[PDB]
Amino acid sequence: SLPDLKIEKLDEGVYVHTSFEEVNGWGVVPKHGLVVLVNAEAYLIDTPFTAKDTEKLVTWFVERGYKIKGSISSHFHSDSTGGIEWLNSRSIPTYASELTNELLKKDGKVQATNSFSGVNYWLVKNKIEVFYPGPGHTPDNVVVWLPERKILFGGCFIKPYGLGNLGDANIEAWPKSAKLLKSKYGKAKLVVPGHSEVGDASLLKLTLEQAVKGLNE
Ligand SMILES: [Zn+2]
Ligand SMILES: [Zn+2]
Repeated sequence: SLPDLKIEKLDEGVYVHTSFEEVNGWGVVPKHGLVVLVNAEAYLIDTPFTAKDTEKLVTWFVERGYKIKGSISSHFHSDSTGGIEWLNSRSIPTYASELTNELLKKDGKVQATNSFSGVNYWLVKNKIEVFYPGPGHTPDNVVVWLPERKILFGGCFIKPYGLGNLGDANIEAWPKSAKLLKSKYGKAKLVVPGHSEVGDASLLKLTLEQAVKGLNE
């Protein structure tokens, strides 16, 4: 019996959703995503692990007068993509990078309906920016920038306390990717990691340090 899905307002037009998975390796793991409001429309930044929690998340927003316009998954792991099957089945548009969709296809997983490539991709012009810093936590990890609030969703790329599971990681590339990310979004007010507490721009520096330290060893 996992903890309940949580939805908490972070800032004007921005909510953090927290869902939980059981893992023999630590135990129960929280995963943070966002919901971003754009004029009575809602965008999912990462899905919960499960169809059920994705449905609970959509319904919470639909019952408050928001149309779910889309989801974007920051990387191929189930903690960002677990909801894509359900969203596709409800004809809610799903987004992931060409790299993410290729990794989903390789692993026998259902793909996002819409894909993008390049360093920069606007999901919503001037409101929701996707940035590819390069390989790190996974080959495909992207971040999501909300320029109006200076909020960065770093997702599972942001690892200020330790790099965690290296199974899909590029330890050689991560320091370069993290250097690029810190340069691009050094002015971030809020950085939202995948698996630890919301913080300021310092999580970018801490991530860089862990990536450097991880490569050295
Ligand atoms: Zn991951
Ligand atoms: Zn993760």
